Amino acid sequence: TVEAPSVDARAWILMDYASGKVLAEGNADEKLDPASLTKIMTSYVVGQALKADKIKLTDMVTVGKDAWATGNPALRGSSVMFLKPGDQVSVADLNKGVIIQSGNDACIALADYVAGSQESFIGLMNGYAKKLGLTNTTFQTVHGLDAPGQFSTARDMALLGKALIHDVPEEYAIHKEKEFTFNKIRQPNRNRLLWSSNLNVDGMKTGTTAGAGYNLVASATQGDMRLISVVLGAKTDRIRFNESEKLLTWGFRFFETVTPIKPDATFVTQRVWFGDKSEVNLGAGEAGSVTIPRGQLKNLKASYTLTEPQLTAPLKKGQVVGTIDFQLNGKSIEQRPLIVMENVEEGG
Ligand SMILES: OC[C@H]1O[C@@](CO)(O[C@H]2O[C@H](CO)[C@@H](O)[C@H](O)[C@H]2O)[C@@H](O)[C@@H]1O
Ligand SMILES: OC[C@H]1O[C@@](CO)(O[C@H]2O[C@H](CO)[C@@H](O)[C@H](O)[C@H]2O)[C@@H](O)[C@@H]1O
Repeated sequence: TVEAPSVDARAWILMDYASGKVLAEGNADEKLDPASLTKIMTSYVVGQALKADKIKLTDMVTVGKDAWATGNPALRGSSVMFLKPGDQVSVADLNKGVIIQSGNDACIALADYVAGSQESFIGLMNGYAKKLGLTNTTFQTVHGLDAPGQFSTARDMALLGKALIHDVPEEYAIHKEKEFTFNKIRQPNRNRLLWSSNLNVDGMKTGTTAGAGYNLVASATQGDMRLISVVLGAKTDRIRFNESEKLLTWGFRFFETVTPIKPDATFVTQRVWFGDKSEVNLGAGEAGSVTIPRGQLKNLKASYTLTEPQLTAPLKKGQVVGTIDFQLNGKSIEQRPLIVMENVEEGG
């Protein structure tokens, strides 16, 4: 144990990026208004579109009556690039507008361009959400402005932040940009934690709900280590940031992340029956990292248990056949799926 900090907010969570270890949490599954943190998913989808080369940063997109702070009523009052219909804008510029400025018009223009329509784009957002295991998240807009059935949780936001960083790292990299210039005016990132001297913060997204208070998804690094924090429903902007700051600081100070089973490493080699190979490598795959109190590597010990006494073909790469137990001081602290590292087909 290490005593978890008190957190002056509605919900929060602190997650290690490599291990997935939840170091601290309160109300982490309470459904709440995500607001602009919705834009994290918006950007996830745009990032996937770019990575798949379905769109390019240099592409020019035409703005529709859609994306007009005016002839779209819901845009009024909201943060905005000030696009007008007929404008020709860079994907790159819109992408930065979503990310750095949280332009709600940028959101609409890009979604129309990626998916044809807002409804199709929202379909993509909720598609990934299910894929990623965001069991308590449903999106109802491209920008995160007020809608009836729209919620997330601190836990789902962290999982989503983790996927952004992992799956579309070129899209994540834009989130640390302190400003960008559009129409000759510089637009600042409203993530004040980017300016923190006591942390290396490089993301991610701020949000401010109807009544519930102030939100932040943040991620930071320190040596080999990366943490993600979510704070939902802080009462002030200031508390929003310092609670996030103090969670992150606590996690790095007192914990380390280590990787006793590297991806693509063999943990056990086991006999297989009735296959075109007599033996097969088993490992952890990507799941091979654990977050433990500092100083405790010395005392970390890994064990395996197979779920069947004897392994039979056919086997596929990624299949689970047992259990990695991670033990600490001879007490059991984590368990992970023991996976097949190579296909082996039934003999012939
Ligand atoms: O958004 C593209 C737009 O930004 C500028 C600077 O205003 O380019 C910056 O961002 C580019 C990536 O999108 C970088 O390639 C470039 O080095 C950087 O200056 C404009 O040049 C561009 O129109
Ligand atoms: O991390 C807080 C630490 O950094 C300083 C500047 O060195 O404040 C920066 O970060 C704050 C939020 O973390 C911002 O509110 C502030 O505007 C920014 O300069 C110090 O004030 C503080 O000790």
